[PDB]
Amino acid sequence: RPIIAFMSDLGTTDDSVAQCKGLMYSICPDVTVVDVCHSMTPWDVEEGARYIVDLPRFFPEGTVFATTTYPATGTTTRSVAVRIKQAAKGGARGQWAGSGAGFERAEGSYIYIAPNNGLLTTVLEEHGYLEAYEVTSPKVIPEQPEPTFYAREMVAIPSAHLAAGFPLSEVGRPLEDHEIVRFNRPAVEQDGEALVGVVSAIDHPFGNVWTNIHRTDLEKAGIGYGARLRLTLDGVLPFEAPLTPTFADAGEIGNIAIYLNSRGYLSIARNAASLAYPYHLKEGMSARVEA
Amino acid sequence: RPIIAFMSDLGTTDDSVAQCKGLMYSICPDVTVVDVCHSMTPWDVEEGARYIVDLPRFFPEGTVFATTTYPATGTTTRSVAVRIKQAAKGGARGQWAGSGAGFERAEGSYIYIAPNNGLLTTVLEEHGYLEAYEVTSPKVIPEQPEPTFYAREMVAIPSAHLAAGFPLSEVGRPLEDHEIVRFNRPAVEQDGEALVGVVSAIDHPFGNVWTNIHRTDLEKAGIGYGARLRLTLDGVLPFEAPLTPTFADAGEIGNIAIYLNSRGYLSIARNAASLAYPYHLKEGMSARVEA
Amino acid sequence: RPIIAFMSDLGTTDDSVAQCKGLMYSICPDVTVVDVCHSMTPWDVEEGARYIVDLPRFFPEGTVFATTTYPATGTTTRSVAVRIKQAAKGGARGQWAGSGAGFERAEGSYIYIAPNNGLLTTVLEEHGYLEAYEVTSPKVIPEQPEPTFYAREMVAIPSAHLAAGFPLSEVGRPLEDHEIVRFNRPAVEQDGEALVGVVSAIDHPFGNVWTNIHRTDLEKAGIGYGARLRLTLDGVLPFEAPLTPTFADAGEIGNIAIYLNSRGYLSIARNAASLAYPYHLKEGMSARVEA
Amino acid sequence: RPIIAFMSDLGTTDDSVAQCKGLMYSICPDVTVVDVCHSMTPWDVEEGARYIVDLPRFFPEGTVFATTTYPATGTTTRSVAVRIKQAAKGGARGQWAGSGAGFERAEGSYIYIAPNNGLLTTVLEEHGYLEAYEVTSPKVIPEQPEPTFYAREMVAIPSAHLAAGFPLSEVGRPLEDHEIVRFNRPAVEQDGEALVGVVSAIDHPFGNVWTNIHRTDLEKAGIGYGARLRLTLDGVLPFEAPLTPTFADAGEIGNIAIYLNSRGYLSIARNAASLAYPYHLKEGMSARVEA
Amino acid sequence: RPIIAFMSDLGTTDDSVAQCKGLMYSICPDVTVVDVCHSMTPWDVEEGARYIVDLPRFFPEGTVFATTTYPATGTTTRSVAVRIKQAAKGGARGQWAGSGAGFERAEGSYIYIAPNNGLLTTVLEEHGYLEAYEVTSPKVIPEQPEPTFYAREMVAIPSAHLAAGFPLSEVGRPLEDHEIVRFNRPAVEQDGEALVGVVSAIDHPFGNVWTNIHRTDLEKAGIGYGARLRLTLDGVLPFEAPLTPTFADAGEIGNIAIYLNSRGYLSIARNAASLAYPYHLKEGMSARVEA
Amino acid sequence: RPIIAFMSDLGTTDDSVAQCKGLMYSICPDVTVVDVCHSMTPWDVEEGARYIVDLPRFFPEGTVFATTTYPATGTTTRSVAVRIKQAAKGGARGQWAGSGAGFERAEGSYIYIAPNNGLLTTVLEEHGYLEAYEVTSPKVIPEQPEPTFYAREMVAIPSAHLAAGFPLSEVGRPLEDHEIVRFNRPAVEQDGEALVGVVSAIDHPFGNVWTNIHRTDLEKAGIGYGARLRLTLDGVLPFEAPLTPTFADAGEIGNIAIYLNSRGYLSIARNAASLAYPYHLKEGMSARVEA
Ligand SMILES: Nc1ncnc2c1ncn2[C@@H]1O[C@H](CF)[C@@H](O)[C@H]1O
Ligand SMILES: Nc1ncnc2c1ncn2[C@@H]1O[C@H](CF)[C@@H](O)[C@H]1O
Ligand SMILES: Nc1ncnc2c1ncn2[C@@H]1O[C@H](CF)[C@@H](O)[C@H]1O
Ligand SMILES: Nc1ncnc2c1ncn2[C@@H]1O[C@H](CF)[C@@H](O)[C@H]1O
Ligand SMILES: Nc1ncnc2c1ncn2[C@@H]1O[C@H](CF)[C@@H](O)[C@H]1O
Ligand SMILES: Nc1ncnc2c1ncn2[C@@H]1O[C@H](CF)[C@@H](O)[C@H]1O
Ligand code: MET
Ligand code: MET
Ligand code: MET
Ligand code: MET
Ligand code: MET
Ligand code: MET
Repeated sequence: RPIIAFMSDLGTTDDSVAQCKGLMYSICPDVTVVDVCHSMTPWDVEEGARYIVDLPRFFPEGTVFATTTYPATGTTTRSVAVRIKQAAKGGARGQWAGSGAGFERAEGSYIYIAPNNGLLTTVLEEHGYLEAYEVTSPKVIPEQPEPTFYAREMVAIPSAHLAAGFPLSEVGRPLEDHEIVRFNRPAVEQDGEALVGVVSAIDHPFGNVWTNIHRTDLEKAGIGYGARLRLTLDGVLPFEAPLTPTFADAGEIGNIAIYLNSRGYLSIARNAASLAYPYHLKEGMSARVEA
Repeated sequence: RPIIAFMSDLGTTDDSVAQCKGLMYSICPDVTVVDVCHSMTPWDVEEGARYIVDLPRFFPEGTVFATTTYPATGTTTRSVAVRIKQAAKGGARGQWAGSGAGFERAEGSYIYIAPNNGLLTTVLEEHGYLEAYEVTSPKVIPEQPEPTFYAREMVAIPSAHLAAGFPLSEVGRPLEDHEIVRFNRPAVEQDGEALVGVVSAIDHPFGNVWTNIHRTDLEKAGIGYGARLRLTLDGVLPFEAPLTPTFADAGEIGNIAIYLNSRGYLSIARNAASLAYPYHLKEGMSARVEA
Repeated sequence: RPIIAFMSDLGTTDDSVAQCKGLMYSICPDVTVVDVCHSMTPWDVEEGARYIVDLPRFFPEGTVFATTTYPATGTTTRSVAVRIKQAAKGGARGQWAGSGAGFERAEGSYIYIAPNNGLLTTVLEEHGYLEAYEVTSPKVIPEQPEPTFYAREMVAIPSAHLAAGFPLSEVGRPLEDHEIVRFNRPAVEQDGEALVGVVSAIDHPFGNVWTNIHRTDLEKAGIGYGARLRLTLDGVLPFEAPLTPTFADAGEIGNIAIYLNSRGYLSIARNAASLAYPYHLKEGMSARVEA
Repeated sequence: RPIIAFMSDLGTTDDSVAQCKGLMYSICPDVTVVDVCHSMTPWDVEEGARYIVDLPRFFPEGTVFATTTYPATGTTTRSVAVRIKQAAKGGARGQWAGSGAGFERAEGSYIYIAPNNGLLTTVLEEHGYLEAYEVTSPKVIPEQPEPTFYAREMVAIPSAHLAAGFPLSEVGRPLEDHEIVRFNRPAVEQDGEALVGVVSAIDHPFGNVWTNIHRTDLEKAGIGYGARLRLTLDGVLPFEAPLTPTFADAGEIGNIAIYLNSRGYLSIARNAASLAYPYHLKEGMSARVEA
Repeated sequence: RPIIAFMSDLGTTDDSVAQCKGLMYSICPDVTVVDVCHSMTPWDVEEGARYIVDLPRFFPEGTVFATTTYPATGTTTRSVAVRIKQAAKGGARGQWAGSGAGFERAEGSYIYIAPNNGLLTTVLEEHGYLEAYEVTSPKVIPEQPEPTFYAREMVAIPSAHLAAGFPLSEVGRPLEDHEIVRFNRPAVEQDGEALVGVVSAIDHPFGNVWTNIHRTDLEKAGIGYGARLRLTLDGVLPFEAPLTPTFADAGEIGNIAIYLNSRGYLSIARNAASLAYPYHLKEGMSARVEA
Repeated sequence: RPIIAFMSDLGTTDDSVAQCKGLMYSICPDVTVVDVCHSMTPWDVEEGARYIVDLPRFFPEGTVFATTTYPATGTTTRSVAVRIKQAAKGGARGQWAGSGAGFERAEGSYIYIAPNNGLLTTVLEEHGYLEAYEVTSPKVIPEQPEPTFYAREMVAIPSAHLAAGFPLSEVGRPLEDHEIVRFNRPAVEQDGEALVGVVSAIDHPFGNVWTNIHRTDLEKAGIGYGARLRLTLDGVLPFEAPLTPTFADAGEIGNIAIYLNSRGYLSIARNAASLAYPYHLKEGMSARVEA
């Protein structure tokens, strides 16, 4: 029962994703295409990375992640197809996903195929990989790929072959690690006792604010649940609350919750109210937290 | 061929829905996950209710409706899983859905799993239920649920177990009726001969205006198709049109149509033009109807 | 493994599409419903046409395209169901879609079912058709169709019967060609040496500008890749670039690329930057091009 | 104590009006410059006309109205300077302005100087004129006028000479009536008993809606204060109220007032609430009124 | 050399203010009309109050303040004309305005004429009054006032008579104190050691945030310059800065300054950046201060 | 008859300017205060400079320009008061302003008083100065100036003393040239034959685009009226038109006019249509021009 989980910047306002899906069903008749999302900021490889990094543990083993923003479409660039190593635990706590104790996933159980443009940076960081290949075989990509639609040609199409059981090592030549493009992930710096990062994302549609300050950055600073925090956003907007597991811990609706999100990072929200929207808080604003 | 029809407030801009779906396929490999919608106003249980109440008759019997906005995520709250009684006719007329005379649906043929937060108020109102259980079993929910992600932990996960044939009564303790949280559904009042309600929704993306004045409410006044109505929105807009079956009955494009929507409610629109958008009409504005 | 590819104006903000899908799975238990998109401008038949015309070559043979904007919902109008002739090559170059040399699609391999309101004009233009029928049989549509929901009653539902193998010729009487409503496709005019058309679409979410000036119109002017072009939008913006295969050919990020999009049309973008959005360029603006 | 009352489209965001004023004080040291307004929609001669037509009765005799939108600036066009005849009563009732019984103004007591572009159409209609001259004398305009600033050169400057006592007949040659450009003022038509006009203006900053239906159009239709009116706006938005002298007559705050504005025209408003803004009502929308 | 300082809600987008001014010059030929502002929120008497309360010390003795938002226009209501008592010091410090030690203003040296709608509440509070009269005499108001234009009829006109030396006591009957309408000025409450008020205004066009926590309120807590304050806006923004005299005291551009504004009120801003606009801070949001 | 022409960033939404005016009339009873404008972008000294540099030739000799954006308000900074040298011709052509051959202005005839923050940079550049003084004397500024209102304390107030005939040299110590803060005026660069500058301003309310490319820069390139120009905005919009004196020279309404504005600068507009607004063109965008 092959799955392709499909994350793109293609949007859902035209038939672009459907073209890809048509081809996925063409190539892998029995496939299930799962949309991850298609609304990532176009060409923002770091943002795209966020939508795909945590996926493996939730998916059945053998799932192929077709993940693409492809601003280098139509160039001599070729996608990378990698088998990841650890499906990797996640969340505020770091666990296997699912009922009971969760579902453990065997190593080497997921393939990502993406533009070799750094999209997979954090996937590779968090999961490691067992093998990586340049996607060049005309068995898995068009001989004449549409210049402006490498998302389809060099990701959707070959992901469907991979889902169909096309041997990964046959999509093209092995890539050495240095040949896998990566983006530099900005460090959470320590400025005194304070951890200084950025708003990594606004958690739509809630307006929760996610920072790139991980629980590990917090552990590394001696802050666990219950710790009274000052979280300053945008070097202007100050917030103060204990670190709590969840939103309702803030008490009243609208109260500030500082918490660890489901991806494991320091975040801030109002309890059942949007924090980000009324204040127009945005991804990329500084996030400083201090006890 | 089990189906989970999934309605959440999770949006489609990140991988949150995909995480739930990954887990649904993990748990119930042969499941078809049908998106209901994921764009509901977060935490607005009355709005969420509107997207799920009409669903059963459309779906094959045995469908599980995983329906969730979960502001109380991470609290001691637990979801409720209910087997509804009547699949219930619907529409302007009140009929089975489908070709011919429609597909009659057996009773007790659908399960809803939702936060016990009132989301299912109108589902229970319109369909009744045969049994309801608190969702507590570690067989169907994580032993260590992600605090901020009960949509996944307490709805998506257990829904897939239910879709996989996990016995409903084994999800947890039977809930007594009074233990099923309900929201108060504001009544359509009679102010003289006029029926007084609200705009229940703007019917996106058309900008049609839906009221909570149901066909049955109109029948209480003997208002049927052909009746020349004054529909006053926001207190000051005495729209006038006969009640007609459809938009084109208004005649010229842009003409006011007063009609019964597909959910059976008194609605107002322009014929092949947006009524609500140009004039910024909104849910919650008063609506009054009379002949 | 039947597929219904479903393109509507229903949006994805409520359960409307899900109701259609529920019925599609009810009627055709084995079906895979692939969303094309549901965000088309309501009632804009010409725009809806763009999202469906290029679909066939992407999909497995036997796919049914349920394509609908239905402003005449509730009227005596009835859908048209057509078996197209040529799946037809497409793209900047004009080729079969897929890996290798692409997937050749047999003739007569796809059915569209749509309102008979011109939605299928370009489908018919580009693919031809072998047979067209009015969709009237209560075997494939409701006896009492919901007045305001013909998208479901007269498209979704019968599309699922067609997917389920209901004989096309049994949906109703054959339509003669003149009975299939067409919209007039505005011609690309020659104004001297310049080809004059319109911005056909803003390519969301990138803000690329698509014109209705086809590759064929360009190679009729001796315009091929490498030609230095002046492309004037909205009658005042005389962008200049060579015609290149792709965005990155513009060089620096933000530079103007004039290219043939994946649908084969003269288009203009910035390289990995939005062209349309900063300047609020829009569909329907004039588009002039000269070598 | 000479007054120039100055109405332009120059805005108040830069020093444009100040340049004009500087010159007015240069030429007429003892002048008082009164700003009428400078925010009229640029080049909208009909809208500009509204801001100047009612002015004379409020001003001391001898006031010069410098009134300008000048889209033909820098052309061979020359301003017209006219001495009006009747200062003319105004208002909902038609009276002299001021305390007691008002201040009667002698005939021939005001000069307008404006581009000869129709700006003065309604001034001439409502007031008549005694003499009109083309403004060409280098005694009153620059020998080398700034091409893009005829508002200054051909209106502000010569208005200051006129205020200073420069003989009007000496600014240039007499204009025959046909040489005074006029705009066609759209008629309030009778469609049955209903009077059909347009929203002439949104009365900022209140959001009151003014129509071009005059009390005389209403008198001519048998509607005076107390008459129950239906006023339909934009051929969509319907309103109903008696014709009342004022806003507070509507009763509750927010209630619909249909009234005659201070310029004498049928208008509609909410009582101490904005009508136009929440509904995005605009100038140019149809205004149909019926009893 | 009489001055009328004119504050209305009339806006500057049409000729309404000019009509009033024309009449002011008609009645008092030698008057200087000073615009205070005309952009106040219509009908918001508390906001209007803020624009007029601080005016007297700035103006030459004998200045008439014509101050008006007149929602009760056209009713039996009549304006009030008051001679204030103390011109009153002001500012962060509480001082006479002007160079050197400032211009001391005699008592009883200013008249306000306003609707008797509470607009003068804070004027009377902060300045006291010596006499107050209802404005009823046809010597100073129209015998037939334009119903919808009492700003002109009952304020502008009589103000000019007052400016011309019309005896104040002759405008009409003396009003007893209780006959002068007042609005309730919400108190700055003490919630522990914190002072709890509201954002009284956004200081346009800078986006500074003004509170109704006056210097005198801070003095009640012994809060002076240098005190490290927590200023919480909207309930969740614990701004922290010392109370400083000015913006630049915050140091770097964009740093938070907590200060006493020129009206003497606790305020918060960024240094040479907008505080309110980026975060959409608004009048009426809660404000709390403590050391 | 002294004049103070007052340009500030104070806006016109509150009584701030009126307070300044009150004091100006207090200090200089005979003065006429002419508003230049009060809407300049706060703290933008370069933009403020544009509104004041061209003023002198328009005003009667002896005019005082009180020009202020004062982000250093409340600091030890003190205003500069300068007597300029040349009133200087201006416009597209470079001429005295006024009727006939214009009004020649004697040298040393105008005083500017401003924060010493570079606001006067272009004033000094274009007019030169004869004398400059630091404004420190308590005869012309408050002994205890309001910390946050130096616009009033250090500009308005002393400007009125200067208007009143207070000797300029007595306001404080002479400033040496190096003590008068200047901003760096970005140069118009030559990039080949093309002149490269910036959009200096959007000319509101018309949406004309002004560049910092001066007539002098054009006639140094042999560019005069009639020259066919390519003017590229924002690095992507290569508008083409001949250089013409005025907007109407573009022909049809909406056509592109490239012209020299009234300040003498290369500008681009549409003929009686907004260029800047539809395309959201902005100050600071690159502006390139070539013959
Ligand atoms: N203007 C664009 N520049 C660079 N890449 C673009 C642009 N528009 C779309 N794309 C990319 O094309 C990929 C299809 F293969 C899409 O997913 C975009 O990332
Ligand atoms: N800020 C929030 N406050 C309360 N609940 C929230 C917030 N943000 C998201 N949620 C809920 O978390 C659920 C996942 F379990 C989402 O569906 C939200 O309803
Ligand atoms: N206001 C409307 N006028 C005409 N058609 C409409 C309107 N709103 C929705 N529709 C059509 O109803 C169809 C379902 F049958 C939707 O797909 C809309 O096209
Ligand atoms: N783009 C423009 N086209 C035509 N007229 C314009 C344009 N911009 C400004 N103006 C007119 O110039 C007059 C100055 F004399 C202004 O008052 C505008 O009406
Ligand atoms: N819609 C309105 N309701 C009540 N008062 C209003 C309305 N529009 C304007 N006004 C008042 O009329 C006054 C002139 F006398 C204006 O200053 C408004 O306050
Ligand atoms: N937030 C502010 N930072 C620095 N200066 C400011 C701020 N708000 C207002 N100002 C200046 O105060 C001056 C009056 F003296 C105003 O003109 C602003 O320039
Ligand atoms: C915190 S609510 C759960 C969904 C959310 N978008 C997340 O990924 O964590
Ligand atoms: C308005 S046509 C059908 C779709 C609509 N949202 C409905 O539920 O009735
Ligand atoms: C612009 S890159 C590919 C997606 C685009 N919407 C297309 O149809 O070609
Ligand atoms: C109706 S309130 C008075 C001012 C308004 N703008 C008018 O001209 O009538
Ligand atoms: C903010 S600087 C001075 C102007 C301000 N609006 C005030 O009244 O204090
Ligand atoms: C654009 S026409 C005249 C007004 C313009 N703001 C200028 O300074 O030239």
